[PDB]
Amino acid sequence: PGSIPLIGERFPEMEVTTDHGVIKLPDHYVSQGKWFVLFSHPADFTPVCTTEFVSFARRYEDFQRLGVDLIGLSVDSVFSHIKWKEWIERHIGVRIPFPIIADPQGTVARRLGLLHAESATHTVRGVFIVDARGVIRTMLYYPMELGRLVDEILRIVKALKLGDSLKRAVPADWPNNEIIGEGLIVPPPTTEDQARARMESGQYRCLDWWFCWDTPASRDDVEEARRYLRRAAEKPAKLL
Amino acid sequence: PGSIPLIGERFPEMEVTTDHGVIKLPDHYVSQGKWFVLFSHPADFTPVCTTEFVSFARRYEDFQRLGVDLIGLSVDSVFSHIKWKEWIERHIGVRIPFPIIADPQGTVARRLGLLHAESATHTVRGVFIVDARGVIRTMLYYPMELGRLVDEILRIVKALKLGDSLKRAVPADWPNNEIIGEGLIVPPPTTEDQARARMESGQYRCLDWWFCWDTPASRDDVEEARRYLRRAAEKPAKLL
Amino acid sequence: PGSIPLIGERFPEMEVTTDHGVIKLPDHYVSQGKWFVLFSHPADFTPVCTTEFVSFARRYEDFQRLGVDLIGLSVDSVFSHIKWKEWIERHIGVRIPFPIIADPQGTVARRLGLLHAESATHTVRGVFIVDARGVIRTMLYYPMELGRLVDEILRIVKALKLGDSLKRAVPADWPNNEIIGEGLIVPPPTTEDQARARMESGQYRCLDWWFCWDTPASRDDVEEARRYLRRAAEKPAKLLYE
Amino acid sequence: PGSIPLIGERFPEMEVTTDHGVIKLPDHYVSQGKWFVLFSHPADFTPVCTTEFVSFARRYEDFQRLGVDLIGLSVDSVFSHIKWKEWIERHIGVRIPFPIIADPQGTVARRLGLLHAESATHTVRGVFIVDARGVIRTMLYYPMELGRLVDEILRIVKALKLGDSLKRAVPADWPNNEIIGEGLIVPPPTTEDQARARMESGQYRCLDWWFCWDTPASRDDVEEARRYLRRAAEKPAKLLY
Amino acid sequence: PGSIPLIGERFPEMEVTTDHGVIKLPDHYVSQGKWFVLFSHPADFTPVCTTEFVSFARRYEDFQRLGVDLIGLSVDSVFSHIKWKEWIERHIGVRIPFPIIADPQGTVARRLGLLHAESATHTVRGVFIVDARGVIRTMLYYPMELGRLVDEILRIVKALKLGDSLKRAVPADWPNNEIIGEGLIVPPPTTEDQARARMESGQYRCLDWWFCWDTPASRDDVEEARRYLRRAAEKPAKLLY
Amino acid sequence: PGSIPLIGERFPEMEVTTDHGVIKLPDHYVSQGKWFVLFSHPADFTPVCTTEFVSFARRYEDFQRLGVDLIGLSVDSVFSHIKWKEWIERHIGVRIPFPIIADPQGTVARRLGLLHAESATHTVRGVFIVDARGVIRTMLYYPMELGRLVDEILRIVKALKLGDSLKRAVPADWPNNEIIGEGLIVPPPTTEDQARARMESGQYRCLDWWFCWDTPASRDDVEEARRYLRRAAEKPAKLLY
Amino acid sequence: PGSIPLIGERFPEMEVTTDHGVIKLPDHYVSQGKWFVLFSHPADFTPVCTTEFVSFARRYEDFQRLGVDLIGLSVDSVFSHIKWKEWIERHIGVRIPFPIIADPQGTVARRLGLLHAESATHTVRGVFIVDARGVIRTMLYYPMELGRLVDEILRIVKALKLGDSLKRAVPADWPNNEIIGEGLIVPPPTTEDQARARMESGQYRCLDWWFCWDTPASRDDVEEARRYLRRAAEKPAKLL
Amino acid sequence: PGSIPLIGERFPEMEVTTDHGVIKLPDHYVSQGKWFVLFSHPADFTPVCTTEFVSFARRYEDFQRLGVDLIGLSVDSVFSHIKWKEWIERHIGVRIPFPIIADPQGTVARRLGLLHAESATHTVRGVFIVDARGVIRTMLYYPMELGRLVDEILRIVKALKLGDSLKRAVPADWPNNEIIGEGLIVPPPTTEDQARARMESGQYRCLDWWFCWDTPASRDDVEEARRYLRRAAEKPAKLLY
Repeated sequence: PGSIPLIGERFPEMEVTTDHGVIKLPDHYVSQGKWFVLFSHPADFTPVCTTEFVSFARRYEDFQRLGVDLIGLSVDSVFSHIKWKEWIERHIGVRIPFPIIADPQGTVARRLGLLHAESATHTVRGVFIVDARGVIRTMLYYPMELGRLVDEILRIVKALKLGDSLKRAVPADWPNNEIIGEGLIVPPPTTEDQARARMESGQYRCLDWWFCWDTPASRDDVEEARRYLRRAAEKPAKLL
Repeated sequence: PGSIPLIGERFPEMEVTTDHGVIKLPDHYVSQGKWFVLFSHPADFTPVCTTEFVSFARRYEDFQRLGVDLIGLSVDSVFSHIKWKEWIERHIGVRIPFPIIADPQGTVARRLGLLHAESATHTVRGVFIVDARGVIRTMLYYPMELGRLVDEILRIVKALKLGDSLKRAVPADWPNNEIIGEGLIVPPPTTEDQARARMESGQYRCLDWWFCWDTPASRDDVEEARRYLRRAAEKPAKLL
Repeated sequence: PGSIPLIGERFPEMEVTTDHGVIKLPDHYVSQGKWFVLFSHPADFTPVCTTEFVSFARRYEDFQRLGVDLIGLSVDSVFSHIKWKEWIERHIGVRIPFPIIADPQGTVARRLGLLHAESATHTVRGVFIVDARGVIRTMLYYPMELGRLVDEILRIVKALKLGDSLKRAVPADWPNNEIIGEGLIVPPPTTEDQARARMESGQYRCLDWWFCWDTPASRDDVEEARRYLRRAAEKPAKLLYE
Repeated sequence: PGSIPLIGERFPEMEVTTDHGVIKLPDHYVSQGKWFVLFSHPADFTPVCTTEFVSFARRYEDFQRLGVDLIGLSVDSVFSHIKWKEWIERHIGVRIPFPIIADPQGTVARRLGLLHAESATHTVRGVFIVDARGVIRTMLYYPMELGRLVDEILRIVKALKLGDSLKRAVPADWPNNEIIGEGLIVPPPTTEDQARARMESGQYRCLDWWFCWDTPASRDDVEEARRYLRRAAEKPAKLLY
Repeated sequence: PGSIPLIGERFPEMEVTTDHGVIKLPDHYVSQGKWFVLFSHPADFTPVCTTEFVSFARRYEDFQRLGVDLIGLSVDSVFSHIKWKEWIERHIGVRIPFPIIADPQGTVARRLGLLHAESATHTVRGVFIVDARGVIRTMLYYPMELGRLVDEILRIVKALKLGDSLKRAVPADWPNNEIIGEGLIVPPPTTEDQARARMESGQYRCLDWWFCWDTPASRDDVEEARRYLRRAAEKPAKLLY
Repeated sequence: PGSIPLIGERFPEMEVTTDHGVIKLPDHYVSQGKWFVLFSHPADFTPVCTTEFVSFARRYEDFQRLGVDLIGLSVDSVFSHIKWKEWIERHIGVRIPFPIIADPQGTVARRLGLLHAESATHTVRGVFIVDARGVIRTMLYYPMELGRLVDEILRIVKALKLGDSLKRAVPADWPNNEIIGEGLIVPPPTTEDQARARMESGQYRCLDWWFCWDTPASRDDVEEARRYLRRAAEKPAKLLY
Repeated sequence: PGSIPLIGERFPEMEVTTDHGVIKLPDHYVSQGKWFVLFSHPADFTPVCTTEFVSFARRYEDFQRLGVDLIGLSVDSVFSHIKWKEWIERHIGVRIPFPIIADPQGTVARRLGLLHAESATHTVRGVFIVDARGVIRTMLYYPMELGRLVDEILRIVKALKLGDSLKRAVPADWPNNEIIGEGLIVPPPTTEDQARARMESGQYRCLDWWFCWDTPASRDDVEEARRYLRRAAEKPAKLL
Repeated sequence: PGSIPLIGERFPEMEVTTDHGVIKLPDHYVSQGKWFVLFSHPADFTPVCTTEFVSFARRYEDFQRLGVDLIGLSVDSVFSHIKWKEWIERHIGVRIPFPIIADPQGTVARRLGLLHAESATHTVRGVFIVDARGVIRTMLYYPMELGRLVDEILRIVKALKLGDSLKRAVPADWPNNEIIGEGLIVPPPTTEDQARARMESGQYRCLDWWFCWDTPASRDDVEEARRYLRRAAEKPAKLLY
């Protein structure tokens, strides 16, 4: 077992050294009103971590359009980072645009409880999705040998933002839920009176007083969430 | 901050009370040479949680074909679980086949660190993926208002099994990685001599001595992984 | 092996989430000049716990006649509480009018020492009777498999209120004590002088200087109390399953 | 606030001094297959406590019939206990048949957590109902100024022994529950499978898969419980004063 | 072993409940400029203890004469105390005029180190003689089976007040010492010069510079002292049985 | 607040140095089947303490007759002890026959809690009465300025031995108790049955079931005890000054 | 081993009971500008300690002339001290003029660490030479069975005072040192420059730059120191 | 303040590095049945410390005559020890024949509590006299600025070996004591009986039972001891400067 930050907490305040200079987290993104996805990797010059980085760079604009910034993390030095980044640019022809935290002593890794049992000395495959108030909203821990599905991270941020602004909860598999489709859920009543008030008016499709929904998302928001999924599902028609 | 089991650790030994009776974890599944996906949810009779159980139920066969069992967990009592399962069968027309742990006191949730700060009481949307050896291979922590993408849980298990059998690492977005498509990665040389022996021959497509791959996964394995994604991406044509 | 509030202590200050919203205890009732009876139960959708609720509900008027409120407590979520109350209303025809604290973790149960060894998980069947100044006057611990006698809880509050207002102690089985029937007890003298003085003036019936009584309770008080007992002893003439 | 034994736990092992002699609890009763009701009272030669002792004594045969022994507990000495009992016999004409633990130092009282905050010194007015295997099945804490209802204690032991031998749970206000009357409840299914297997049946009325009951108690047992309750409700036609 | 107040120390401040009411010690006696003798007893309705109370009661005037009050202590309640006193007054024909501390939980007993190992529960036979400034001047601990010699307690109080007023030390067995009889001792010199200056003139007889005495007590002090002893030595000419 | 050995406890094991040699306590006396009375003093060459030593010496025969040995204790050295004893023998004409413990650092005094607050240094005036099995039966703590009544110590030892052998409790002021005179008390009954069984027979007068006595002490024993008291009561006819 | 005051430290502040009355140390002596020699003894009425008291008594005038006071300490009471002094005066014909501290509990003894491992009871034969500013200058610990050489204590104090006033160190066996006789030593240079600046005369006979001395003591001081020694050496022509 | 070994305790066991090689204390001298005097000094190449070494060296035959070895101790290295020794042999004409402990880190110094508060660093002028059993018999702590009187150290060892063999105590200023001259004291009696048996007949001059003495030393013993003091008193007739 190990110590870790928790969903709902503010990302710990910390200064970090990155590819692009020293930054303070979560301050640096918060103050620009931006969310940030922080993903860690066990080491530079490793194949899975390279495919993940390429996948993220290709999804950079999509993240940016959602108000989201990307920042990576590795136990390696900034010098390795830049060399690794340089290799990716040269051999894959893609420039990684986001910064990468250099954590030579798991100081940061440890502070975030990213040092699991799958291997002493090489950071787990952690993902923190932090919002504009510096709050941890989701954490993903994939294994060292299994690459992330970056399109899901986008779906998550997309649905979360829609949730936050439309004051709704998001069904399983949104926007293709089997029961309500792209519908969004109204938060359940937490008092008898609220349950009665809801059960009667006809405010919105309900299966029961604790299960009501409507379709408030715009056709463009749904369509965007939907293309992420279509992209994850399509066979690539190119390669390298 | 809070204590969690770690990836690579053996799932904590414990006897739990479920919908189907007492079970010892992970023994019960390990003894059958079965992997199990344990997911938790804040509370019975809540809409998102309900959409997820229906999603899991619909994909039960897919898990069974991979030799994967499902087990839920919640802070509610077994009497609520059953009344809840009964309501779902009666109103949605689908019976939930797997058990649900009843953890009225947080004993199980505290033990697994599933009690975050998104809300005292009521568990986080945790997901542990455990292999037939009783080893935790992946942990996902979605937020209370965001339903999981169940098809990604299938991909994870599918690709992991493939990686274990074929002794390969899996690229991001597999099986539709932009760089190598459905190919699987050969674990990187960790010594100079191994690196030389590798950049040295007609073995396997390589971008560098640390980035080599082949396509050892069968057509059916790949297609299976690909239909989960197509499912996730397809707009439902019925709506229960 | 346990630890819990004590009689005479003030009910621990706390904010609880219920069926009806968040509530501060004991403030919510003290501020209204009301006593309250808090009772816990291991779980929603259980037989015995359902019969107790219906019983308390049938007796609701009797408690509010006494200026007493009712509040339940279970380890379940407010969502279960609500479906369970909906199931009772719908299949038994009685609406539970009082709030039920949802204690999903055991925070409230643990804080009240309501977590016994009859079962890890699930609160024991605890009952706390609390007066209008927020002081615990009586606590009852019935077992998981044995429903409570709601009429006795009414007799206790009624008798405690009488004892308080008339400054008297209440004999066993009142108002049908075998020695003094409905008589109420004068607090025993605590000094020799007081004892000498009490005897000396047939002011009121005495068996000895430490045992004196009179009958200051109104006929209404007395028989309202005998009525709770009458009701408990009566075989029902209807039966709701029916 | 304080530490106390809990329902479900075995009664603390201990040797106590009573006005009948030294007794080991819960052993002395366990070994006879007897349940025991231990009740504490703050002090000898006090009004309320005397009316309770007389009430228990008059009902002594009813407890004995159920195989339940009685044992009191007070902070006073055995000498006081004996003089007190002597007074009760002489002035009220009733002999207290059960022993009384003498606890000059709330050792026992503290051990049972019976030292509340209603008063430093002078034990709480607590009652523990322990079964024949030495397990605490019920605990009642009545205030110092309020005598207990001994017939409710009889009801508890009767219903509990019934629930035990018939493997049933007892409804509120049994045997006069408003919903199922003298009916006893079948313990709810704890697995999806038991719930489904639970259908109407003959004898086994059900309001739901978790609410099933039958009427297995003999007419004598129902009558016996019912009379404790009638007795508690009836005004005595003869006051011992 | 156990902790106890010490000779020379102020009697522990504390509020106690007695069968005459709540009292603060030693304040309640200090503020009256009265000495008090506090004696403890293991239990009410015990024989040795009853003979001591009567002996103390019969000698009450002698204590008043000295400006000394009496106060007993027992683990029992105020109710048992009053009943016990009633029994003594009714069966022995003597009323106990002084209060008795009721210490249901050895709260008081423990605070005074009165809980020895002669028996868990039931306080030891301790006696505290306390002067009008609240200072512990003497402590006595008799066994549970041995009645005190109340006349020696009177002798101690008398001699102590005498020693105090006259600035003198009291010889063994005073006022019947075999060396100097009713003589009272002059505190010995603590320095060489005081010792050299000390010479037996006029009123001082000296066996050495450290052993000097005179006879400053009044004949009334000496005879009252002697009377307590005569009384103790005299075989009663009646017997209250 | 200080730390004492308690009545009922075995006298602490310890090796001490006395002016007769090194001795182990209580072993030395217990091994001879003897009782001992250990009395402490604040210092050699002090008046009160000298009168006490002389009083004890004159009563040495009486202690021996009871199978009791004496042992004193002071904070001074063996050299002072011996010089002091020599001074007593030469100036008063009496040789002190019992040993005195030399406790130059208070080691023994602290071990026995004899270091009170009546003065740092210089031991209190304590007395321990220990029986032949090494158990402390009585403890007396007299002030620096008040000499003890040695005859009362003899009375306590006599009475206790009678009590032990005849299995009886001793009344206040025995053998001149005002209620039963030289009678010895039968230990009270501790159970109801035992109390009913009690009987006022011919050799067991009773005032109540808890208060019975008889007169099993031989005339000699009673006589021996009455003369300790008479001796304390009598004005010496020849003062040693 | 044991706690203990140390040379150079201030004599511990404390009030003591003596057979002349209560005294505060070192204050009582410091305030009169006097030095004091405090000697402890194991017991009153012991032969060796008595020969010592007589010895000190005879040399009382000598200590007075040096501005030094004497004070004894023993574990016994003031009453023993006085009987003991009375016995010496009467049997030996000499009155002990100084006070003796009465230490019934080893309060003082323990405080001065005078309770060695030769008799847990009864104080060691300790001597503290204290100067006028309350500072311990010497500590002698003789055995229980060996009487002290009181003239040596006179030498030490005489030497020490000379050394203080003339700012010099005292050679072994002064004033009869075999190398420099009555010469007193000039404090050694502690730096290279001081050592050079120090030469031949330029102020004082030298055997090396770290060993220089002169003869600054008057003939009376030297003769006084030497008479202490002759007295120590002569066989008494009387015997008391 | 600080911790030191104490008279009567065994000299701490320890291996030390010296001028002459590694040696274990006190075994190295004990195993030869030799006593040893260990003196420490703050620093090599210092004036006072040099006059002392020379003085010890000059008296070396006198120490050997008595079976006593010498060993020094300083904070400096063995290299400085030998260089210093070499300088003394070359400039003063005298070779130091005994070893010197080299204690570069106050290890030995701290172990012997020789690290006093006149100077952090640089050990005090301490002297330990140890008998052939490795027991500490005397400790002397002279100030940094004052050299020792080596002849007094010889007197101590002479007198101490004398006392030990003849079982006598040595009076002040022996062998020139003002009261008994060269007489040696008989250890005082520690019990009344030994004291009574002690008497001054023929040999035994006694001033009291606690002060007896004889003259058991040989004329040689007495005169050698007197010689040490005589040398200390004689103005040298040569001076090595």
